[PDB]
Amino acid sequence: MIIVTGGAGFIGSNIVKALNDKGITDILVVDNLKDGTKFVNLVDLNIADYMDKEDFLIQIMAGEEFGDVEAIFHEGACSSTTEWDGKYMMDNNYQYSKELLHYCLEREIPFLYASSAATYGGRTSDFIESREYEKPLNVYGYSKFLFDEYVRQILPEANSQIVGFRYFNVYGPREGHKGSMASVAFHLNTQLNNGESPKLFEGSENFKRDFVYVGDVADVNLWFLENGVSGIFNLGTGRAESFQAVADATLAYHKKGQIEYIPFPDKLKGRYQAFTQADLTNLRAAGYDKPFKTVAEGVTEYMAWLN
Amino acid sequence: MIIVTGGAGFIGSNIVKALNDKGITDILVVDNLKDGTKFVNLVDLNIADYMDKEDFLIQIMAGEEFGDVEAIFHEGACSSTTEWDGKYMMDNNYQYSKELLHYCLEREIPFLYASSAATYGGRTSDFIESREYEKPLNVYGYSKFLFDEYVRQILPEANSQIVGFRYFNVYGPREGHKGSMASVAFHLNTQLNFKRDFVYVGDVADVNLWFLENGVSGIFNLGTGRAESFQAVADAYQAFTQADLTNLRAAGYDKPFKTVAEGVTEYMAWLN
Amino acid sequence: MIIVTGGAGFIGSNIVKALNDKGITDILVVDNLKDGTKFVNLVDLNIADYMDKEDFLIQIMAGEEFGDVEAIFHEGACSSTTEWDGKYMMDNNYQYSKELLHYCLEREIPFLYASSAATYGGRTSDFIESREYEKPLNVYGYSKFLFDEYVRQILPEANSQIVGFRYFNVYGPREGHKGSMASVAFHLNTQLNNGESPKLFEGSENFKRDFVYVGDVADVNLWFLENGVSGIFNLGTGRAESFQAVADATLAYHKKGQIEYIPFYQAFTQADLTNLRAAGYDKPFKTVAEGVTEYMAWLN
Amino acid sequence: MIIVTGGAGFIGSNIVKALNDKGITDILVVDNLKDGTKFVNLVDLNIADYMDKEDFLIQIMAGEEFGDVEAIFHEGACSSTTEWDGKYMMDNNYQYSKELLHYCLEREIPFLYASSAATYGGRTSDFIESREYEKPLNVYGYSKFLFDEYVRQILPEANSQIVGFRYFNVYGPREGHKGSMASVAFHLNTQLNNKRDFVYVGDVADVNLWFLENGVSGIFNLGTGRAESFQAVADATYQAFTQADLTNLRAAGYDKPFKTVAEGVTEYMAWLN
Amino acid sequence: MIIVTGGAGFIGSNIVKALNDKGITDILVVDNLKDGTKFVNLVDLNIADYMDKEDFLIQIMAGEEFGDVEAIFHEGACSSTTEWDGKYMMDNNYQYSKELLHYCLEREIPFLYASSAATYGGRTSDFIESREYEKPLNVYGYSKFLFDEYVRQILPEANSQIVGFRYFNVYGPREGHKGSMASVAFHLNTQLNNGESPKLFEGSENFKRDFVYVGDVADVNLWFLENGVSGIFNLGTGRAESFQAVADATLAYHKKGQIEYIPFYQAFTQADLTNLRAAGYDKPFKTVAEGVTEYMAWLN
Ligand SMILES: NC(=O)c1ccc[n+]([C@@H]2O[C@H](COP(=O)([O-])OP(=O)(O)OC[C@H]3O[C@@H](n4cnc5c(N)ncnc54)[C@H](OP(=O)(O)O)[C@@H]3O)[C@@H](O)[C@H]2O)c1
Ligand SMILES: NC(=O)c1ccc[n+]([C@@H]2O[C@H](COP(=O)([O-])OP(=O)(O)OC[C@H]3O[C@@H](n4cnc5c(N)ncnc54)[C@H](OP(=O)(O)O)[C@@H]3O)[C@@H](O)[C@H]2O)c1
Ligand SMILES: NC(=O)c1ccc[n+]([C@@H]2O[C@H](COP(=O)([O-])OP(=O)(O)OC[C@H]3O[C@@H](n4cnc5c(N)ncnc54)[C@H](OP(=O)(O)O)[C@@H]3O)[C@@H](O)[C@H]2O)c1
Ligand SMILES: NC(=O)c1ccc[n+]([C@@H]2O[C@H](COP(=O)([O-])OP(=O)(O)OC[C@H]3O[C@@H](n4cnc5c(N)ncnc54)[C@H](OP(=O)(O)O)[C@@H]3O)[C@@H](O)[C@H]2O)c1
Ligand SMILES: NC(=O)c1ccc[n+]([C@@H]2O[C@H](COP(=O)([O-])OP(=O)(O)OC[C@H]3O[C@@H](n4cnc5c(N)ncnc54)[C@H](OP(=O)(O)O)[C@@H]3O)[C@@H](O)[C@H]2O)c1
Ligand SMILES: Nc1ncnc2c1ncn2[C@@H]1O[C@H](COP(=O)(O)OP(=O)(O)O[C@H]2O[C@H](CO)[C@@H](O)[C@H](O)[C@H]2O)[C@@H](O)[C@H]1O
Ligand SMILES: Nc1ncnc2c1ncn2[C@@H]1O[C@H](COP(=O)(O)OP(=O)(O)O[C@H]2O[C@H](CO)[C@@H](O)[C@H](O)[C@H]2O)[C@@H](O)[C@H]1O
Repeated sequence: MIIVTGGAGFIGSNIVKALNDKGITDILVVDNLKDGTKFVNLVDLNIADYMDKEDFLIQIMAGEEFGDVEAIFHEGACSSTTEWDGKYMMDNNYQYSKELLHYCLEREIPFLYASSAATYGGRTSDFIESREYEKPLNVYGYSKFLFDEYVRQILPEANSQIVGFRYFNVYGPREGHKGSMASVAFHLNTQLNNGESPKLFEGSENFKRDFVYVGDVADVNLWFLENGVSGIFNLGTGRAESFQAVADATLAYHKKGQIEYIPFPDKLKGRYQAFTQADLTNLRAAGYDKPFKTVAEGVTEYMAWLN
Repeated sequence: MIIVTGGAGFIGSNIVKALNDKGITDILVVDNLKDGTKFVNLVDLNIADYMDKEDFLIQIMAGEEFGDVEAIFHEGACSSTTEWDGKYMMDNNYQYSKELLHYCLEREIPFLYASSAATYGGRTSDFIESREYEKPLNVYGYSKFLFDEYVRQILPEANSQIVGFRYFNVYGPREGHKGSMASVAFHLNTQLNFKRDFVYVGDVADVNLWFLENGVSGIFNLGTGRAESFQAVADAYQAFTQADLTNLRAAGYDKPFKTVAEGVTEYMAWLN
Repeated sequence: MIIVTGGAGFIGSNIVKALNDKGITDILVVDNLKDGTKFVNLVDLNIADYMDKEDFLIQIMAGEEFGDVEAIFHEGACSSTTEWDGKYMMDNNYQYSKELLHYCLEREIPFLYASSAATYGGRTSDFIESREYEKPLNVYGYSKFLFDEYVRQILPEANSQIVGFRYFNVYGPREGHKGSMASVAFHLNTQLNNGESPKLFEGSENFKRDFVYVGDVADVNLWFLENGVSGIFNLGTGRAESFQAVADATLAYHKKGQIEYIPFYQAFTQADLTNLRAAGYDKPFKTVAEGVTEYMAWLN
Repeated sequence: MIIVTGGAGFIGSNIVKALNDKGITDILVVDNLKDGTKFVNLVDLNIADYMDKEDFLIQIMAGEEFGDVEAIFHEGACSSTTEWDGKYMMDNNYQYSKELLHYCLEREIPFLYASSAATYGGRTSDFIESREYEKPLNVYGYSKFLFDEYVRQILPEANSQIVGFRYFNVYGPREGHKGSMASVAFHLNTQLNNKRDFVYVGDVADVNLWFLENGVSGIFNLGTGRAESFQAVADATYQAFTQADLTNLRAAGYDKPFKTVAEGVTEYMAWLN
Repeated sequence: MIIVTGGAGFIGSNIVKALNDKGITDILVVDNLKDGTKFVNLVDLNIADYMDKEDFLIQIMAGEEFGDVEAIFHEGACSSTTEWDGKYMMDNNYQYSKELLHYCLEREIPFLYASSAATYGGRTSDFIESREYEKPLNVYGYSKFLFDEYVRQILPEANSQIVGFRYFNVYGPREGHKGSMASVAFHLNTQLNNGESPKLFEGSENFKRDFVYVGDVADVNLWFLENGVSGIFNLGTGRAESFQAVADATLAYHKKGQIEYIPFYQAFTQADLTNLRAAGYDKPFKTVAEGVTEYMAWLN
């Protein structure tokens, strides 16, 4: 079987779907279903079992076996860039990850986890997977940063696969539960569908990010499992587009819409990345030979799905 | 002895009553009496013992023996479609049932549990017990659906009886504690004081004991096979439901089900 | 040593008093003193030790020994007919009693507990100790009923004493902490002393109950311990008297007052003592007039 | 070392001070410092260590050793007469004390604890250390009473010292943290700055050390033996009437005199400045 | 491996930085990150691992091994002078410290901890490291004082290094999380940057403290680790400067600003460095002018 933590979440459920598409249905999903609405991410999919993240951690630490485990896609984490409880952050993200990494290392089970482009911090170019280029602006980013550092210590003598993917701005199907953390594209679609005005922060024409479609994120994940390469790789399209571009593509699909500019949130001031662009040199060097959908291509496919 | 989980609840207490009618009183009721008003479902009945759902799970997991257990009717669950705490939902419903299932499998104790027509979701026809017809609209429905999928993985090599009943719109005596989740017929009665497959609890209890006596395994729809309107109930989200009884009849259960008109008048003649 | 659970409570402290009255002082009282005012039921008494109901259960369940235990009078329970948390009710009353029962059975220690006439629910007549006559109206009544059914299954092969007493409307010393649940005699006394009108519900004549004096309740308990008989027995006088008769006896001692009848339920209870007498207990029971005058003397 | 429970409190800190005055500083103070202001009662004193009352009980019950313990002055307790949670009261006072008593009995460590005149309830005369004179008016008094009864059962066959002191109305230094529960003399002093048996703490501390040095066991009233009015306390700056009967105290051998209200209060007013 | 408790805090993160500057990156930081904004004190540094203070205590007390531990810099504590829950203070500060001291003593791991000048209380002169000079004014000062007294009992027969540093008025990079508890220099800088007025208490011209730069605090810490000397030492510059001088240096840097003396302890502090120099620590300490200007260049 394959274990997908964060399996009821955005990226996790898309990995489960990609596995289903490849004829794999022996899957254990580990998540936190407190917010029961997340179940829709799993309804049309096929899995073998479900376990809560707290029970799973207890069993992992107790050395329990879950069967013939072929890989663990660790997507589970608190992903809110605006969550400031650092005790919880380091516990749920950092410590939880180390616990799983060791469990897999002992049993030589491939470990593929989720890192974040938030690790780069206030950068304007050179988004390269190296400590000198890393300086997070929030605890969330720090929890991700510190685990990558921990993995870099472990890599030299690991006897099984360990891969971390620094996702950039992921968007696409199955993120409806994310609320305020859902992608801007999702937000714009609900605003337009509720008759409200589509909104963007003041400064969005100069605010650029590397938006990647989830479908591509799932594909990179499965490719790495099939190919066994280890390391920490940036996962983005390699091209930064403005938030305005995301809006343009979405408002084109809707045939209506006039963007309203909202004042920049105070809680984000000093904690925000105004520009991100993945450097795919290492990803390509690892052998990943597939293309990435553009914002225009990915956003129109997503909007068709949302409606 | 026979263990009935959810025994102080609607369907469970009706199963205890049906057992009492067949001269069986050596029954262990497992439930959650936080809402003490449910004790009335049990007052006029005869059971051997009562245990809280949390204590029972601790003992089940500890591998404790409860005596000469002849069967477990697992009716206990959070049956609210409006309950959105999925952590609790998956634990109380899904995980709890797996724990019980394994306990019974190891000891070859017949396991008869409660599924739900909510597994079908927004469906308009073809309510057949197969994964392609299932797509719940809420976590409650999901916890039920996922356990059915788990049982389907277990069925091929099980050495003892496993039966799940997909109840449709059950109504009848002993549901007063359900509040907003009580049947529309109950609501109308207390108020005065879309088509669904409405089934009388009496028939539900009968199907349960019939399967225990016949030992057949599987997942079966439990409804009348006839969809009637809420208006019909009054005269006496899934928008339309109607059980496909092909598998139930094929298992050998050929007995008829009371209509809304027959069941609702017998029910009012009880509530009053 | 004798263990009295509910010992800081109404009936339990009266059992401690009765034991003291014969010179017995080696007593372990188990209760819940969260409501500290209950300490008065114990100040004038003589006991060996005190333990909270939670710690006691933990020790019982762990199989600890408490010394030379000659009996356990289990009076401890939640007695509120208005308490609807059935999870607590079934745990504190039903489950706790089973735990104690088993502990005593394993060690052959006499077990005398408290049942309740609430098991009869809305019964009007024929208050006999048999399942056909039982149908409680609330969870409290149900927790008591079910434990009696459990004891009935255990009785046939028990090797030591098991006795349950279905108390009716008990009244007498040490029920002051019960508030609105205290006896009408207690309420009337408070009123007369506060200078208010002794109050009775409209048409209180014709409203009858089997009012029993706690002193007689305590005596039945000690008699059964001394005689070793097992079973479930009604504990009442066998005579139903009206609330009016209780008021009459109250003013007859107080030498004052004029009853005021307030506005607006069992209109009748009377214990059938056939089984109690058949078990061997034959002492008389104080009448309302006798018991109430004695009670008032203590209250004042 | 000497263990003083209630050591950051009124009477306890005074016992620590008395020990300091005799060259003893190897002291373990056990208290509850939730009210951090109680630290002042110990700033100017010399102790060896501090431990929270909860941790101490856990170690006592686990049978841990604390070093070479020569005595335990158990002053720690909830002393609020207006505190009605009897579950807490019986646990914190009654049960806690039994736990300590047994620990000391098994190791033959002298056990000197605090009782209370509240055990006499609303009494008017004959304050004598015997059960017939005791009838507390609140759970506080009851938790104290019942532990004295427990000690009386234990006394006949104890192989080490057990002493309980029935303190009457104590007043003096280190009670500032007590708030409304502080002595009337303390209250009057605060205000100006903006019949019962009153005993000075200094005397209370002295009696405590005397018994440890002399090893006598028993339960003894600790008061001056004379009842003075609150008016008297005022001039110098529910139990109605209290007056300790010192027959048993003198009989045990403690002959020393007690400061009167006028003497004790003027000395106290002096320290409070 | 070196363990730095309080590592995400002010002094602790500066010690981690000083370790990094000397090539040491194998560091375990133990802290409480509930206030997640403290992460910034660590983003630019290099450590080996992070652990919460509660989990660390459980492991310490369980006797767990953390690897090859060559020293523990115990800077973690509740540093609020206005915190009055003494149960917590004594637990988190005093007890937690004893727990760590014993763990280190058993394994002979050098233990360097943080004391406080608050142990002197309201003292005006003679800030010497001896009991006669100590008399704290709050529980925080008392928890620090009592641990120093405990260490003094332990010192005579210790077989490994134990050093405590009584820090005076520390100021410098990485204290932004402290809020109201941060240094006046920090405060003045945030105000000059909020376009508004720098506030100083009226009479600041005569409010003097031994202000010490964190950089020098970290240097003392590493020097003692390198030299293995034990004891309790004052950590200040030995010179008392006014709050006005602090302000002068700030405004000199900002090339602007006008001081508004707002309405409104320890009006004088000055470390006696006799024992510090006698231990062998001979380096000079930055003055307020030197330290404050360097601090401004960093804050901007
Ligand atoms: N644009 C993006 O989505 C993006 C960009 C960069 C990095 N990432 C990383 O990608 C991963 C998945 O992100 P997502 O967008 O798919 O998030 P998501 O929708 O929030 O899914 C993560 C799921 O995991 C649960 N969870 C939290 N901690 C867990 C744990 N320790 N073990 C198992 N489940 C846990 C969460 O529930 P609770 O949180 O309620 O417990 C949530 O349902 C995370 O590690 C995130 O940091 C995402
Ligand atoms: N129309 C219907 O009644 C209908 C339709 C479809 C499916 N079903 C299924 O039929 C079964 C019985 O339904 P019902 O209408 O009779 O409901 P019900 O009256 O609510 O009875 C279920 C009882 O079990 C308790 N319980 C909950 N979780 C339990 C557990 N894990 N173990 C033991 N007891 C537990 C409940 O208390 P708490 O929930 O308060 O803990 C409640 O008293 C359920 O499994 C339900 O999902 C019913
Ligand atoms: N007329 C009557 O008095 C009457 C009539 C019928 C039946 N009974 C039965 O007679 C018994 C005594 O009644 P009462 O009037 O004397 O009541 P009571 O005044 O309420 O005394 C019972 C005492 O026991 C405590 N307690 C509760 N659960 C306990 C447990 N599991 N173990 C030990 N102590 C426990 C109660 O405290 P908390 O409840 O605060 O925990 C209370 O202080 C009860 O079992 C009652 O059901 C009495
Ligand atoms: N006039 C009098 O002062 C008087 C008269 C009669 C009897 N007594 C008795 O004399 C003793 C000391 O009285 P006091 O006036 O000096 O009181 P106090 O100022 O309140 O000192 C007692 C201290 O002990 C603490 N404590 C409570 N339970 C404890 C336990 N189980 N172990 C250790 N410490 C505990 C208290 O904290 P918390 O209470 O906040 O937990 C408090 O700081 C008490 O036993 C009291 O009942 C005093
Ligand atoms: N001016 C000064 O800086 C000064 C003057 C005199 C003495 N000191 C002492 O210097 C040391 C460092 O002070 P600081 O100014 O750098 O303070 P700080 O920034 O508050 O750093 C202390 C850090 O440790 C945490 N912590 C608290 N208790 C802990 C424990 N038991 N184990 C691990 N971490 C713990 C605190 O979090 P929580 O408290 O939120 O849990 C905080 O993040 C402290 O011991 C302080 O008492 C400092
Ligand atoms: N220019 C703009 N105009 C309008 N709205 C804007 C905006 N920029 C941001 N927002 C909105 O406000 C939130 C603030 O997001 P952040 O910039 O802090 O993080 P990020 O966009 O990298 O989020 C992402 O990264 C984290 C993990 O790295 C995921 O958890 C999250 O779902 C993902 O969108 C966003 O989730 C978005 O919904
Ligand atoms: N005539 C009157 N005049 C003035 N005040 C009155 C009154 N009758 C009752 N009250 C007061 O108001 C309340 C009415 O309650 P119930 O009579 O139903 O309770 P009770 O405890 O007497 O009997 C319960 O307990 C006994 C024995 O356990 C059962 O026999 C019985 O059916 C059950 O209701 C009582 O608490 C009482 O103090």
